[PDB]
Amino acid sequence: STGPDFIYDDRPAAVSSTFNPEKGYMDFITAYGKNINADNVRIFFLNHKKAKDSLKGSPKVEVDLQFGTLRVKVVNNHNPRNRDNPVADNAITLHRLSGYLAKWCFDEIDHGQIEEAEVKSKVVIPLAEAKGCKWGDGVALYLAFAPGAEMFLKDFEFYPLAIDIQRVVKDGMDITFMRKVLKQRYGTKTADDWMISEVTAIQSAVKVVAKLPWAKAGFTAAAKNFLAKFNISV
Amino acid sequence: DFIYDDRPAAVSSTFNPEKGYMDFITAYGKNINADNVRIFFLNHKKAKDSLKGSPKVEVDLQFGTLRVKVVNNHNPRNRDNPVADNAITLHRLSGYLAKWCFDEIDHGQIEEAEVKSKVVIPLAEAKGCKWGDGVALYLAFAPGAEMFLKDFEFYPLAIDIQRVVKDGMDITFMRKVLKQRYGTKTADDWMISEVTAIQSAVKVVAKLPWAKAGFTAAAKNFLAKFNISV
Amino acid sequence: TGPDFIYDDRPAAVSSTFNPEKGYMDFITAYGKNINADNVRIFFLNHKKAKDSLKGSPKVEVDLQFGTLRVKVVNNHNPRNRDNPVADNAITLHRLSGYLAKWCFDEIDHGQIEEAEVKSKVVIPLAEAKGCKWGDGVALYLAFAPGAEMFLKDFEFYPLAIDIQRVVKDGMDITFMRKVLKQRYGTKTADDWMISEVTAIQSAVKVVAKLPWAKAGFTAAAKNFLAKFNISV
Amino acid sequence: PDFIYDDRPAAVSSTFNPEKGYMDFITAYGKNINADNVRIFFLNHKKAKDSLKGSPKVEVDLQFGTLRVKVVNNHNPRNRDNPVADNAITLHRLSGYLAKWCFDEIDHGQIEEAEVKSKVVIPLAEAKGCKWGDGVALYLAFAPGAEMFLKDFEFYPLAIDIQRVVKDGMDITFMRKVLKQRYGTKTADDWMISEVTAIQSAVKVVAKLPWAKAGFTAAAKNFLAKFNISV
DNA sequence: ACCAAACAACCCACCCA
DNA sequence: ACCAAACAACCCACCCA
Repeated sequence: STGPDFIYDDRPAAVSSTFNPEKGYMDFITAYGKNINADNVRIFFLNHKKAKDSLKGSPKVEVDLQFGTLRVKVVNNHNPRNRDNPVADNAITLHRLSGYLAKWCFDEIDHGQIEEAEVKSKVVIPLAEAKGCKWGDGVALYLAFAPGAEMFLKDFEFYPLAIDIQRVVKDGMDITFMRKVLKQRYGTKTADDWMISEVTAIQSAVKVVAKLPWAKAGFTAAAKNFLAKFNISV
Repeated sequence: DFIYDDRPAAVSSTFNPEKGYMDFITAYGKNINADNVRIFFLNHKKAKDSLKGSPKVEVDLQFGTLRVKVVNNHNPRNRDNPVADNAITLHRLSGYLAKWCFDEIDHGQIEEAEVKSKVVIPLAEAKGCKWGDGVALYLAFAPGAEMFLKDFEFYPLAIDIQRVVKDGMDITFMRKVLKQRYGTKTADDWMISEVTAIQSAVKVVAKLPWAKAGFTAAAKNFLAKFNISV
Repeated sequence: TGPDFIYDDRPAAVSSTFNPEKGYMDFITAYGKNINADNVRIFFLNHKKAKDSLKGSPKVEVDLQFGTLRVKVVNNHNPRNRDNPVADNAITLHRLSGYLAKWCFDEIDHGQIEEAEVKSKVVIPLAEAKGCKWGDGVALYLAFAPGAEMFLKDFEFYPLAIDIQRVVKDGMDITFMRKVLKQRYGTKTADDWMISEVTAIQSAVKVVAKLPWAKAGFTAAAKNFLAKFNISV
Repeated sequence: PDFIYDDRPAAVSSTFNPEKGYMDFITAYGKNINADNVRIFFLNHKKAKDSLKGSPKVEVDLQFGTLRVKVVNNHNPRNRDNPVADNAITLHRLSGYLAKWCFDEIDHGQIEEAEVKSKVVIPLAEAKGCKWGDGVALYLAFAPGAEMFLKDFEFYPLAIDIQRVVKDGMDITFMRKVLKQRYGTKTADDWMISEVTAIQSAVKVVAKLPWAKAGFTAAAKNFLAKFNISV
């Protein structure tokens, strides 16, 4: 009795956003590196969306998820109530984990020929394949399609940014989705630095991404000529 | 503990719509009639939404007196399930029933009359197609009809093309029909060898009212008289 | 066994041959004792609300009350249940609205006092939203009522001209005109009056065109001020 | 009868005075108004609104932070027309009153201004890239209900509406409410004639805003411009 | 083939912030 | 900060008067 019909609470986040992707990655590797392998990573990239919806459904504050043998304690920010709690710089989210695992594939491939073969034969990024990108297209480019990859703009050669740009231009993506990539750093350069100083490299990347099949994959060449014969720009 | 996530795999498709149809007819044909089929086509979207709503993997649906167990691949929880070649989806059930109407009409005069008088396909009438326009063309509007490009004379293909040209449908939706076979010919074959028939289909579909549907020529002339196209 | 979902629509085997004049006569005969300017006012003020409420109901036939007017209405508003066969003797919200528009139309003709009563109590929001008032005329003002298209002749082609004006000016979708383009005009069919009655129709269109429309709800001063900032009301 | 409907009398033009309503509101709830509760309110306006369109109750008790306020619900299509007394509070009025509260609190001094500016966020303002540094009257003008205080907010709510019609093609009818509001003691027919200059000043001010869905930095818009992207 | 638009009163959506 | 987008395989929209 004497009880409010509705009741409301604050969402103070975030004060400073002092989050550093390189640090987050290094810490993450120190904490989970023993159980990270190509199998577990393949599983993650294949089950990201599902894990995401599972999180939007769940009420817990910290959820312990398992991919293969990879067990990770991750902060839930998908349902409205939980995310009201702001997310610390040492906390791991699905987005951050996706980025970290993308970078993991990137370094592991550099470890050598056998690791390269394993990662390339097992790791699949659906968002990359949907535009007809393969590993053969290049490591940085293929890995840039992974969510969170924008956290490592330099390693991926501006590719996440170029991809976002192309999704806006071609696929009519909402501009808001680019905001994440637009405060990110490029090596030591700040956004205000590389937005002015690196436009050339970014445009090169854009050209590279433009060479991709994109919407035109997968339609066989025969399919594309056929569609052309009926006045359809594929 | 506490949530688990795993590898699927990567397999190739052996599914044959003719075999699937023959099997389906063997399993459920006794309760397939024009009445139940009418009910199906008028309640497809509804059944679809309920499937998107349901958590179940295999659902028992009843249209009229026709009871069919159908695999649900409309729910995101359930969109990761594999579909056996003997499995029935809403899309497959729709295709099978379209072909069923096609053969039933061929059985004789009374069957033809019953099918044409009872079965209505909303996607066709929304574009002003009627049975009189043709059996193959009218049935081509049914979802799943692309599984039988030959019986329907490439009409489903032409219809998708026209949805692109006129209604600006995104080209991605055309992938299914562009991988379909024509009898036994693969797409890479009939894309070259059957261009004439395809063009015929396209012209026929082009003759449809389309966006002009629901208005007579008299109505359109009248509206034109008041600066309204169409 | 049992089935999770179960279906039989089944809607129309074949066509509807509904006659608005007979429907009107039957409706007036059945409910006329409680039809007055007050209840009609209440109806026209609660039409949209009644509709959403209908979208909320599971019942096939819903009993609505406007003031003292108690009416059984076929619910055809749920995406579930939109079977629907609407009997020709059945009353829907749209038909009820048309019937009450015509009722006002005849009641006003009953005499000076009745005219004063109707004009003093009944308000149609769709008409006032385009700045139409009773002074603009009984047929025109009443034509804005939904269902008024059922009585094209009494309302002098106004519902038609209004629909046309909604398409041209306010970009209403042309499909909403399908209904008005099938109605009769007295004994004339649509195919007849589309050719034979263009004079009356054009007159109606001109009349409707003279209305304020989107400029309604703003004072002249407001319109001046707004004009000063490159915004044409 | 399943549903039943009633007369909806006519009903007479507003005698509502926001200065008076505000004074009543501060007298009744002012002990429980602080920057925290106001922040929470502005962050939960839309949600409280939705909850209200969902609730059937006539009088709803809402709680934002420690601020518990009894609010008239005029949000359900069934009751959107229930009586609203001039001393009654709706969500819109509450938002306006709290914007005004922020304005006066900021005027109290250096520290209060810092507290308010550090805690209070108006989402509609940030959606057009306005920050507190842009100006107090301007930033607060984005608050719903701010049109109730045109003088305090320097015709900023009006200019914002104008910029929304001109740039974002807002429907012009939504401007009818602000066009009845007063300016100090001036009536609309008066200030629409006597105050057009200040209004243009305000309009130019609002026009200089990024308005990009931002925050995107001028450098950001320049960068994106190089890649054929408008805002 | 029955539903978008909605008097007077102020209200009805934009809302990552 | 996030609700959009997701290999291979398969239905994801449009929807009678």
